[PDB]
Amino acid sequence: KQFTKCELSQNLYDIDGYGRIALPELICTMFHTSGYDTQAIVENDESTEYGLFQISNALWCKSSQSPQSRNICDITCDKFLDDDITDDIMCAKKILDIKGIDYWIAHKALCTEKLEQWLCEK
Ligand SMILES: [Ca+2]
Repeated sequence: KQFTKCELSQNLYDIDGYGRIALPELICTMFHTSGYDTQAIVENDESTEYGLFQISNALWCKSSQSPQSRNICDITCDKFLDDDITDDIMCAKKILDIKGIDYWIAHKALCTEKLEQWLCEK
């Protein structure tokens, strides 16, 4: 499932100021990250990143591809490919708590200027 900008900001409302992050900032980031597609799958070196949040199996979830993964979010990477982004969000919170938003390269890159384009309400 692909989200529209507003449908997502909607579902992620209670994330604003979460860890001193700005919603628009985070929306901007997801856009460049997966284009808001829940089924986004990206193979990197050996490893892969999954879902809207493109959370890596090198460290965050468990995949047969990287048995040695620390599986910090303690979940199978397959859970990041369904139409329920709840679990995804819990993993995302975990990343934010431990790593920070710089886990996502698009942040520093393009989402710290004109986050205007990233607001919705109507
Ligand atoms: Ca999910």
